[PDB]
Amino acid sequence: PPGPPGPPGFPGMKGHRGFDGPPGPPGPPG
Amino acid sequence: PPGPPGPPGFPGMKGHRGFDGPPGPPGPPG
Amino acid sequence: PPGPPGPPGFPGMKGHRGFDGPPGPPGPPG
Repeated sequence: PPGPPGPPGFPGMKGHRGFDGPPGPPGPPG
Repeated sequence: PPGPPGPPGFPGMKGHRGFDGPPGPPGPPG
Repeated sequence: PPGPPGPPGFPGMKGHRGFDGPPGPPGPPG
């Protein structure tokens, strides 16, 4: 008959790098 | 008679994209 | 009669945080 289950599969690959952050806010009025 | 354990499972799915970077620092005062 | 595949691998790690955003622009002169 069939044997028992095999081992876990491989862990998934790490995801893509996040997008760069937005520009900071305008500085205060002069 | 029972055969051997089975093979590894399927890999995990790829991770999601990282978080957006933080905003940059305020610009200089005007 | 090797057995079935095992369980799915671990879900992948989330990606690296994005890089910091650029400095903001100078404030208004006014």
